[PDB]
Amino acid sequence: KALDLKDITSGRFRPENIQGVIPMPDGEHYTQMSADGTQIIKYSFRTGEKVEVIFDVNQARECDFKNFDSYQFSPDGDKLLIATRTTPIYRHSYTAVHYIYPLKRNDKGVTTNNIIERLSDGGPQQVPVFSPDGTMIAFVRDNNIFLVKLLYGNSESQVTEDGKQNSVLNGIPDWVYEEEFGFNRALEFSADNTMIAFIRFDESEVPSYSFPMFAGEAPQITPLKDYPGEYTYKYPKAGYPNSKVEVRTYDIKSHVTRTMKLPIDADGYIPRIRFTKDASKLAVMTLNRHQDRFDLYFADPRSTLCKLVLRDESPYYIKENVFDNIKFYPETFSLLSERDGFSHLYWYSMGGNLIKKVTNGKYEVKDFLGYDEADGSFYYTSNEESPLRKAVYKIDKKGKKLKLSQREGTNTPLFSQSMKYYMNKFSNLDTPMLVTLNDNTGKTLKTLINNDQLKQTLSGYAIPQKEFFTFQTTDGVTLNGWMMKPANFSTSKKYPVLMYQYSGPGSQQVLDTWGISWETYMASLGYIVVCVDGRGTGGRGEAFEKCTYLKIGVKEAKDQVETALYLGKQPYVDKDRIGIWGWSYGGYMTLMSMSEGTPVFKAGVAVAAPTDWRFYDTIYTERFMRTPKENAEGYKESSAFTRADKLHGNLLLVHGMADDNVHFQNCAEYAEHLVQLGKQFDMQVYTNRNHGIYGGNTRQHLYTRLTNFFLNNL
Amino acid sequence: KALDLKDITSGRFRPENIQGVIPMPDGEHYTQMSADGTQIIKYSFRTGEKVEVIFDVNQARECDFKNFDSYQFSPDGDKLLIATRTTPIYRHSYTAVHYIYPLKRNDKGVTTNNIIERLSDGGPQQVPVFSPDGTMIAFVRDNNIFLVKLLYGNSESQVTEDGKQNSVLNGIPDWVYEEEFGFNRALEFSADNTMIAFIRFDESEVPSYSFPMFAGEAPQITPLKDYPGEYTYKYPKAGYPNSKVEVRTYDIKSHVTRTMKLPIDADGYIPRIRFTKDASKLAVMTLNRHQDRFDLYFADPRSTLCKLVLRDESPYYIKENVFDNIKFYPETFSLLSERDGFSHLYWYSMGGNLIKKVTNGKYEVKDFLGYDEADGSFYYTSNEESPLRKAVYKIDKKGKKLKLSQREGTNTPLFSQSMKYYMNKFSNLDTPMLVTLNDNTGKTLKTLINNDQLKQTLSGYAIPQKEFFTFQTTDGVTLNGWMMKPANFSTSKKYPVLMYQYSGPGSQQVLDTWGISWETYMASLGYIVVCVDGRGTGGRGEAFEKCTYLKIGVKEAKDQVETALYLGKQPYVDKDRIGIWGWSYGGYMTLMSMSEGTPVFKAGVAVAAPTDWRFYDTIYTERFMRTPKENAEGYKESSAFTRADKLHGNLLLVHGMADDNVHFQNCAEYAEHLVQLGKQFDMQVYTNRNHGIYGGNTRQHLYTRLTNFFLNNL
Ligand SMILES: COc1cc2c(cc1OC)[C@@H](Cc1ccc(Oc3cc(C[C@@H]4c5cc(OC)c(OC)cc5CCN4C)ccc3OC)cc1)N(C)CC2
Ligand SMILES: COc1cc2c(cc1OC)[C@@H](Cc1ccc(Oc3cc(C[C@@H]4c5cc(OC)c(OC)cc5CCN4C)ccc3OC)cc1)N(C)CC2
Repeated sequence: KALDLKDITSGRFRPENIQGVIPMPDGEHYTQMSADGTQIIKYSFRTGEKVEVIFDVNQARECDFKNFDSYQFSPDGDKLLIATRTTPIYRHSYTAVHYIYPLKRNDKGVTTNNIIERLSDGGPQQVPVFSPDGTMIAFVRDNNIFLVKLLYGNSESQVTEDGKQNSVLNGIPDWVYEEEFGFNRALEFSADNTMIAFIRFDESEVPSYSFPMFAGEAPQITPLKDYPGEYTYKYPKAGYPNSKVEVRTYDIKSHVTRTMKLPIDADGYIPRIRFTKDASKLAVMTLNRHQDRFDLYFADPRSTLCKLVLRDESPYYIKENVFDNIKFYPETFSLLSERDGFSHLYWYSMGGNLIKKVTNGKYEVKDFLGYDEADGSFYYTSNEESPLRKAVYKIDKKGKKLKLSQREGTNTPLFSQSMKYYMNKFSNLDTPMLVTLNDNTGKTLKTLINNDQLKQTLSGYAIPQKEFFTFQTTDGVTLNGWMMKPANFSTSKKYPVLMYQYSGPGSQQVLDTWGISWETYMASLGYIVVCVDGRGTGGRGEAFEKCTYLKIGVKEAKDQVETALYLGKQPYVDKDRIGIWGWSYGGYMTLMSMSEGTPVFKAGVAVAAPTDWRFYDTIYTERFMRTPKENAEGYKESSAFTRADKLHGNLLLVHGMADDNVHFQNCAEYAEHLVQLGKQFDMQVYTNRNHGIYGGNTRQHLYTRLTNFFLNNL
Repeated sequence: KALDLKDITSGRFRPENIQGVIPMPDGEHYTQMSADGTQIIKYSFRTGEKVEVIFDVNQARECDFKNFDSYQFSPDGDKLLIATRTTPIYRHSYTAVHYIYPLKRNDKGVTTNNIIERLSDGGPQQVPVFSPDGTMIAFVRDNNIFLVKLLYGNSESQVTEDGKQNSVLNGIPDWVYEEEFGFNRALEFSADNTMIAFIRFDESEVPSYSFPMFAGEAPQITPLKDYPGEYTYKYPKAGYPNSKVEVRTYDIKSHVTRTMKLPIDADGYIPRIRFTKDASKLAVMTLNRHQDRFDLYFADPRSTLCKLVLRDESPYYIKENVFDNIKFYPETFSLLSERDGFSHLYWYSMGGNLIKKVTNGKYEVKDFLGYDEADGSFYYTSNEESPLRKAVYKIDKKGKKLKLSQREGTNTPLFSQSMKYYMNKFSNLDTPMLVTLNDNTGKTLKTLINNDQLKQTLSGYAIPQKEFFTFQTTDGVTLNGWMMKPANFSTSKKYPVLMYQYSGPGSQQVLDTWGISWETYMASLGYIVVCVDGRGTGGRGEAFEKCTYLKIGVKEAKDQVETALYLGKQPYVDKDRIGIWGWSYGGYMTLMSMSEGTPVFKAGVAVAAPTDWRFYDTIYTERFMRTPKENAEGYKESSAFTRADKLHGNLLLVHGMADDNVHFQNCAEYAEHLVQLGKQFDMQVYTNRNHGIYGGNTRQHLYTRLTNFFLNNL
């Protein structure tokens, strides 16, 4: 009956789901890895049937490993690139040891008895990518680009020789690009398999940041058992210099390198490079440093000449979302733009002239899934039904629209190569996970996972239920939230409240989807738990989110206080016992709200909080606030330091000391400012821990601390 | 009527005392620094009379400063060396700008209108030392020795060339020597003013250690306002290499440098050098790495030859207190030795023959004050009366012993240049501070200070009273301690208990001397506060102190546990409500006691605490434990890590992150192990703070947190 935190932090209630699902190039099958990690099995999109195991560790020849982590197909589906020994660097980048496995069928009718081959004789590799004809793979190692010709007995050549750690990176983004522009690779083949193009990052003039490493446990870093070590990398703080970037091309046949004559600002960005279906046109997406002039260029890989193709200006800032929704077809490309105050899908010609605006209306397109070149149709995801919901929609050449999703809540799709079939994951507040196959009309072909077992297990526990709600601020805005009530609820009783939030620009934590979390536990202990996404939050247009431009956190704090006051109006809430917490931007938000000047909170917890935006990185910070030189007062009014003396309530700072995102510096400096103000607070710092704050019993330790802190300060 | 914590932390109740009393060469007078530090004034030992003002900032000529911090008289009495702009480095080293003030009476007959002179036209100087005749001064700057000839224009010469930071130190100890042998100088003139001797420390192959520095506040480290920086220094953890040391002599007339041919162990120590009354005998004191063999060598500054004069072997270790109690007379020198199980005074010929053991008994001689060569009288200090007490004693040429100290308590003496008079600073639990002037025989000639108006101020508040007691552990050992009860105590009521302790090898906290501390405030808040010195502590002989050898902490934790059980038996104590606290070893002893096994402590605070001796430095740690390799089992049995699973009570860890003595690494690693064990606990980390944890509001902040933790955990 009773909910145990250990089961939660353990992931005991984690819904079953298929992992490692990769669409085959055929358009009719998908593959998934086995639970063991010993096999890649090919299943069918139309029926869900298993077809055969295409790869097996205990069946290959020359296969030394016995587990692999991930894999991709060659464009035509006869080779596999299988990744082993995957080792994280940052959130998106990793090294791995890759093997090429051919899928030819042998004299017994199977594909599983073939000879594995190594991608490279040297050390582990990064971001390997097939050429369009499947005959070549480029990867990056030690900040240099290497090319393997598979038609030449995997002949390896070195395409770049300038890379150095903390100086020059070839093909892979630096730290801040990788995190805030969302990518791990800037390395492309041309349509005709004759050129390679890549971004080159001179980061040598970027500041260096370092933090201590100890031995710690889980993992224990044994060489540091007596004397500590450190981590050193380039990380540009707000207003400081970013990497100098250039786009270069390598003529495979002639071994020649060229530098595209790209007329961008000295301090500009080059978030992506993507080769088009034109082998003589390479798309280069550029931003100005204000990040509000998206300039898409087409560059000629030989002439080095670049022609401006499109510009999307915003009165605020372009968002990273947009770049990867730009898919290139033989005659056209796609684009996601908020130019009309909402995220919508524009269809453009390869000459730069608009063709069609495919969507419109007061709602947000979230993803562009693809364009079916057979029936003229567009497939995308959207929140048209509710901001809290996501569904899958089709629009045909004639402009008729059809909602493919069959249930209401959150729908996440994965289409086949041909776009004939797709695999849907559905969830909502009551449905943990419904995985199905579906056709292009959305008709259900088969239910793959339905999670009977989890529900039955849950049916024996007293789980508090979330219900959405809405309320109106004092100046007239309607905000969405959810409330979880303890299981013997009674509006004659008076309850404490824990508010959770994130509140970061463009984010949403109030969604019609399913989770049991630490907040579920708190409610099972007798706490009303609320969450309200306020101003600056996503899903409701550019206006709702970008009201915070140049002065962030202020309006978010005012709406968190608004939520506290609305709840204090309810007869069943005890206004002297509201607490607030959050993580990342949310920890910042706990700070801002608790020191907003209106003394409505009794306790709060700030986990890995930025405290003054001059400590955080260029791309994210500047997108919203500009440089400190240009926006001094905004920095002043957006800083937790400025309003610290008005802090009211008891605080718990929680930070990991090996946080390479929000630096521990934030916590150190803010804590010292609170010590000089004379404010009493509490601390919990975790050794060798990152932004995630995980490792062994770390998370159970952490959530037990939060539970104790709020039980004691109420 | 109510004691305030701000008055404790701001030193409102500090007893009045005298500064800078330096006996003059006359044998009849002393000099002291004026209250405001603008005047150096002469006084008579016999009458207490102000005789004249030697120096006055307001009267001196061409004097740019308005304040000074210290002064050193010339051996002849001709000149004064004034120290201004005193800037600490570590705990005993510092740089200051020094001035030579001539002391010649004018036409008016006064010595207060002469032109002050700079010692060096260059930069700040360290440990400046006079030559016996007073015509020369040696000092250190930038790790190099400099000589100034006063007879010849105050001319400066450079004795040494190879000083490099973090590599070669000349005349000054490296970090660990300064801290654990307790000295700041290794730089001396021969008796005939012809030679300089010094220790040359080569610390190049000593491990570097480093920790982050932020901007902080009070002081704010301004260049670190965006990017942190670091502090780096040499620091060998236990069993790592120490400095390569060697003695050197510089010929003042011929500029020749020689190195003494000294048969010391490759891993041995030279804790001190000292010139004797014979100009051709330099005494070098040497230890082995086990610090259990003390070897006194006499060395020829010109032949480089070295003759072993003395060998003192201890079964445990030699204590530091011997080194500075070796005083050289024309035919004899002094020595303190624990050979007899107690610290006693031995009188040796300058040929190495023992002449006599001057003291005997079951008591310890703490300091050797001197020898009156006129009447063959010895003067020293001792706890003969009680381990809690300290008194001045005389022993004449026939062996008659006479306690000089009139009152019982703690008596601290300062003698005249002739041993014919001495100033006495007396205190005990009921007496804040008596400063008197006394004679050879011990009579009180005058009472300079009685600290009456402090007794006045205090009467107005309810100050809890300390009182001593003893108790017997379950194995017959009797322990000394004090108990402080709240000014409204009733045997009818049950009270909660706060135990303070330090417990480090050789130390005493239960002493008959006066203080108002944080513990006094807790007592005024309703706590019975107890301090108990347990096994391992000083005052009672080598057997009782050094029973902990090779396995530290275990028996000290046992006796704190016994203290808790004994208090729990008392009819007026709530045994479910007892707490423990400490700083340094004291914090380590908080740790060890709270995880001893017998779960008696409800709460506890550990400030700046060590947690595994493999983290701590070479000299201190190896003195009691030897190296981690030789004593692995002892290191494992003494680790706070090894017993961490048995930790009981709520614990607060408090550390300064810039702690250069107990590295914050101790805190990080111990906290991590407690996380992986699932032990909840609290943290308070102080930014940019060292072992003493101070600056701006810091202390007022720290002690408030400690108050609340104990109020909240009872
Ligand atoms: C919803 O809040 C967040 C939203 C957003 C962000 C971070 C957030 O909060 C850290 C960041 C992106 C970002 C995401 C994760 C990040 O570092 C980690 C954080 C956690 C904490 C783990 C978690 C994990 C996530 O996925 C990896 C996540 O995705 C948005 C959110 C959260 C939060 C809760 N949970 C406690 C675990 C592992 C991590 O790296 C291995 C560092 C940065 N951008 C601003 C995008 C929107
Ligand atoms: C009984 O305790 C101690 C004894 C002993 C030690 C340290 C102790 O306790 C930190 C160390 C010597 C030592 C002394 C001080 C040190 O760092 C500082 C600590 C404090 C804290 C200030 C304090 C100050 C002292 O003198 C300076 C002191 O001497 C007995 C004890 C204490 C206590 C706390 N009080 C709150 C203030 C300033 C400091 O450096 C400028 C670092 C090391 N050696 C092993 C000798 C015996």
